[PDB]
Amino acid sequence: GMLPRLCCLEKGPNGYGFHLHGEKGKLGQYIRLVEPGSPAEKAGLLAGDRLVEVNGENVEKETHQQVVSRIRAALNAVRLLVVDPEEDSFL
Ligand SMILES: [Cl-]
Ligand SMILES: [Cl-]
Repeated sequence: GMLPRLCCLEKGPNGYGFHLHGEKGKLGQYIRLVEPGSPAEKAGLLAGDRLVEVNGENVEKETHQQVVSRIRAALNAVRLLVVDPEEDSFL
């Protein structure tokens, strides 16, 4: 609706099933390569999505390493708050 899409994935045997990546100069992390049939795909993630929060914490301006660390440390699940970058901007 109005709220950013919230994607709640349960960690599977083969991880979550998606890549995360930044872009030189333009800080920020983005979903990339979502595997068919994975938690990521089941939870609604889409390559192209920008990652705003991981488990209720703002990671919009955090390094690639910080964000991956956070995602990786959670135990069973991660809630990923994403927006479509063509429709959302931070000010
Ligand atoms: Cl991709
Ligand atoms: Cl959005």
